[PDB]
Amino acid sequence: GSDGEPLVGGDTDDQLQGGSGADRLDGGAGDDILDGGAGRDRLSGGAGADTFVFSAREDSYRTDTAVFNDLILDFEASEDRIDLSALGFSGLGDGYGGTLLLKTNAEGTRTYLKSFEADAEGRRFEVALDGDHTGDLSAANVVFAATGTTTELEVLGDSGTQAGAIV
Repeated sequence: GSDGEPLVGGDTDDQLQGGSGADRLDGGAGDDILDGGAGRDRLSGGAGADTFVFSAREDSYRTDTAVFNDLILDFEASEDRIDLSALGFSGLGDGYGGTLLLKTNAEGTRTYLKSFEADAEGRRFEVALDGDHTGDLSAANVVFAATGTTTELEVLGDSGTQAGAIV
């Protein structure tokens, strides 16, 4: 059941990876970069502004007889970030022919999305995020993914790269 090589240790900045199998990597406290790897694994950066690196070199999809879905733990959108430049397009739709689809569990605590999936017998890419604080991501919570500048001034009272107001 709970077996393999869990790596609990990252108190000084570096890069930590699970690789593959059953490897629960947990840094602990930092501004470190972590990667859950292939297989069916779980990751938690720790209490910090961690960088959840994902590059789907090892990750692909889950199937009916083999789930290799990544499971992100104790996510804090106020600090945690994610390297999703090559994973997850910018044009939503349904996760089909170059589209993306997101969904939330009953309480919204868990955000489940699919970056380019197929048929239920072919292969379906699906990830599992287990939130604790804010279960929402934005332009800061994710890598810039070679985006443009933000020399914008389209706010009333405050400033920021996201138009909005409170009335």
